[PDB]
Amino acid sequence: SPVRVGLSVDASALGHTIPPDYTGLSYEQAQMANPNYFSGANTQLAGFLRTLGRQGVLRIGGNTSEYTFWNRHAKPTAADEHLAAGPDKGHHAAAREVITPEAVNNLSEFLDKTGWKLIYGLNLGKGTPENAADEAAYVMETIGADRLLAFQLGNEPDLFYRNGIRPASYDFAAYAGDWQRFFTAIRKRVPNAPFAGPDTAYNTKWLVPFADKFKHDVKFISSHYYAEGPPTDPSMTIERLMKPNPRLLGETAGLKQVEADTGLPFRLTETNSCYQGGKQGVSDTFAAALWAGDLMYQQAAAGSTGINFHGGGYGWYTPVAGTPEDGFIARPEYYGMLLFAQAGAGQLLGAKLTDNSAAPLLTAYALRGTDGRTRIALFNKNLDADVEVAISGVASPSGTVLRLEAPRADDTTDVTFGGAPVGASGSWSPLVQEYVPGHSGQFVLHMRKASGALLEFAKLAAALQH
Repeated sequence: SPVRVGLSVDASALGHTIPPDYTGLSYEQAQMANPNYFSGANTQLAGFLRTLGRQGVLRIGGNTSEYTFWNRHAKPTAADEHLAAGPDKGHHAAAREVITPEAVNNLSEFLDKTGWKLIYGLNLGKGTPENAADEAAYVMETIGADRLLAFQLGNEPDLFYRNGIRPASYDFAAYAGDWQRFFTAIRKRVPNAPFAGPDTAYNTKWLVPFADKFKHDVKFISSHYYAEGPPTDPSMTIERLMKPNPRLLGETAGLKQVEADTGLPFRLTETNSCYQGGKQGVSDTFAAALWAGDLMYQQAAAGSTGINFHGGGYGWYTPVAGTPEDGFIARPEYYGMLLFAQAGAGQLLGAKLTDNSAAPLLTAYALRGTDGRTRIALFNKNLDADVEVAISGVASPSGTVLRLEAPRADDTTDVTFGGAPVGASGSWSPLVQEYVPGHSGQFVLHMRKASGALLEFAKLAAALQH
């Protein structure tokens, strides 16, 4: 028998607005060594991004951003034509890579084909301020002010003290000194250069001090989140992934604090399920779709203005896997992002769950879409409990449900949304879409254990609309 829970939607309780560019992906800067990857000719990957959102943000950074060196005078053949750069595993220094001018030109084409904007890492870890200024100049010229959202000066500088990038004495004050030096050099050469930071791994104590010190220098504040790690740890499981943890609560409190105290927006610029490259049997499973879709909404409800899921290559947690030579595919996590994409932009509404102590990992989010239709995204992250959700406060003659499903929570394949897999180049259309009748604003939705659902409700009295 299902656990019977109540979901009370309150259209009068307006929450945060979900902007059109909320969604996003993050990749290693090392990928810029291969001009064929972010390229106008990479129609497959561009298609996968367009399906994730008409608007969205591509963030380039990560550990390899300290090991990539822009060279305006590179031979064009300094490029690695085959490289599909997977997430850096953070055990040792990454291989040094050159970024060539054509890689930046090709990145511009890719942004034009996808319609996405760019967050671009600069090498504060090991590069010179002069070269950062030159790199920034080329990127601004080539990408353009319209599509360049922000430069970030270093990746996860809160870990420099332990990963060899800086001495063990490095702290916020030292980083602030580094940041000012690079900022000044860049702005001299590029007076309209936009910035975000601190792009920290975890240390929320850096957020408000960064925002306070550099308030007039930045567009938004950024930090990272990984739910689990290290991947070799047997405590890091699918069941754990379905639950909140102190790191998440700290990041959530951190983003709320920086927004309240400074008025600057926050973006989660690098996130995924398990750090140091992800975990086989967790990150590459259907559970990751539930995790990712839920995280997108939870962060938005808290005030986050966007997200960037890290990935690349065939990494265990990558949303899209593949190469320009062999083709690209949607991994299970992609389907959670797809649910969000299909729901679309709009404004969150109050949605409170009750009678849910026996199904505590069920989450639900209500949205008034830009088109005026109510949507509800539900994630039944309870691995062992089916639920029956009594939904109130939605006035609509009827709703349709698209299901996010796999036959087992640990499946690495067999994932469908709306009864269909995603195909080549991000192709997707729903093939199974069940009708839910309502009365007096009330609906009853069953969900099997370890599943998700997107409900879309019809307008009132609109059967004859054009």
